[PDB]
Amino acid sequence: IPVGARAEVGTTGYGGALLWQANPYVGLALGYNGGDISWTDKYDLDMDNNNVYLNAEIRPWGASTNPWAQGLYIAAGAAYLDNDYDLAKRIGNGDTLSIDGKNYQQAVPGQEGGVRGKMSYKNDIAPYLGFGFAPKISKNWGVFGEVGAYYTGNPKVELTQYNLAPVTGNPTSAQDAVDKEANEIRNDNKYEWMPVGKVGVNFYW
Repeated sequence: IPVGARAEVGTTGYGGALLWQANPYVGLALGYNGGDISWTDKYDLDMDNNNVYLNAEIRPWGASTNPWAQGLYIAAGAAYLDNDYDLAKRIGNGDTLSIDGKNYQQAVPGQEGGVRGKMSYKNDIAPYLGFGFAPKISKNWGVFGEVGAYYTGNPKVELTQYNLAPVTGNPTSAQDAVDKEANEIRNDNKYEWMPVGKVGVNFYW
């Protein structure tokens, strides 16, 4: 029987979790994170998230009566993961945009130009490692922040561009810039981990 529950928002979506406490040092969080968010600004940013996680939570000082200490935890578990991240930059007449640190402008002044990229993480099980801070404000309420990563392997990447030419003094074409940036994300092994952050509120019945 669970000891409470939390609401949370972050980079893998929003939702919440049920929470058990076997003892002051060891607890469990079974949660759902989802959503389909868009921020349209020039820039369009999308997230489609649908995931379920189960983590053990180790509070090394879980019995402390100093809340800063008892607040601290390590999180280890696994999750079913499905997350898409989209970014689209579009430029109109006279505008500029950048790829992989380099700048581009319209290739022909008629039509808009742009870049559209997608990254997808789909894993039936991906192990998780995280570090959180979750101090109790009282018995009933707390707030928390958590940071960590899933071991997913490199994600799928689409990276395309429309109607783009380098600005003068940039030797690299739009195509090479997107090919290089995509490949880094597919092959480079720092990208075998999906980093994550979230924050939220804990309630304890």
